[PDB]
Amino acid sequence: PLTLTAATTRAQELRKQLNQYSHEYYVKDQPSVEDYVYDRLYKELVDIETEFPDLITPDSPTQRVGGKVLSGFEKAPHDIPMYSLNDGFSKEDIFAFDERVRKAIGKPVAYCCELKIDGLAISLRYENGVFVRGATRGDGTVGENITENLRTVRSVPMRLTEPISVEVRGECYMPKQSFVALNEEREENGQDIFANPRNAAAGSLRQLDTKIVAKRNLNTFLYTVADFGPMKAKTQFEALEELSAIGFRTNPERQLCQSIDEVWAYIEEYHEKRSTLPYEIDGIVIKVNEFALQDELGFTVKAPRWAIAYKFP
Ligand SMILES: NC(=O)c1ccc[n+]([C@@H]2O[C@H](COP(=O)(O)O)[C@@H](O)[C@H]2O)c1
Repeated sequence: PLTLTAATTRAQELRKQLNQYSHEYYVKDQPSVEDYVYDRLYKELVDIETEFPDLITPDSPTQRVGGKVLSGFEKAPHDIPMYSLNDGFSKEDIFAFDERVRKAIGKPVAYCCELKIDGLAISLRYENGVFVRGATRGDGTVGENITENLRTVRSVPMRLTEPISVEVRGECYMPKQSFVALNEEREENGQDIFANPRNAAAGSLRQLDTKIVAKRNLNTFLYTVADFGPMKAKTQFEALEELSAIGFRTNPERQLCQSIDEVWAYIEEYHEKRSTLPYEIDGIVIKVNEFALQDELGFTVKAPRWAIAYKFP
């Protein structure tokens, strides 16, 4: 029979192979192998872990189903604050924002444009490549420690390929179809439906039973880090590419605009494409691309002066 010695080694092989397939399937939204290939290897791993429960590790794909049930969430401080964003609602506000930026910097500036995802803001801390803390934004300086729930979100890596220590921030949301499916299930069980995917994601992440959260099919998009110390990026667009390179799911609709006019074109392009996406967006976020310039602009008490969120009506 398969010995513990042989299983210990085989278990790691399976975790690596299965995690790579999951990265392709959930993070790149582009699987390489047919589902049956993954399922077969997954079953082999489950059999090994069942025979030797000591070989179960936090980065094993079998742990995505959750199991822990908490009494409540511990406070999760953000020593590096999670700021909000100033809002814009008209072409005027956007060009005015550009005027203020040029006034302060003294030259034209490039802008990294991204879609504003309507979900729950999250901060993911990794130490030596290992996922150690998942937290909600809360009030900006203190959120809720929802690490166990986030372990079930399939697109969240449990172990990065490189043992880097960083804290990434983004949005955890519920895709349109998943939101539709969930409300139908609630109607079937006589429960109150969620008013929108935003509330569905928030309500899901507030669940104390991780097994329930694991079935809610939440997804993620990461767009920044709390401390750029371990990162090599010097611009926001570079940061998005680097986040992708280290293993996080990033939104593919971002664009680097060299002028405010290009920025407005972007806003118009995605405004008309708004309902064609598998997820809901409440606008567009415009950020001064160069970190050196973001630094020069600084932050107000509530948000950075180097970014503005154009909110859809
Ligand atoms: N083809 C692939 O690489 C791949 C990777 C992860 C999950 N899946 C599929 O996703 C579904 C859920 O599986 P997991 O809950 O283990 O993520 C299954 O139907 C599975 O086959 C496919």
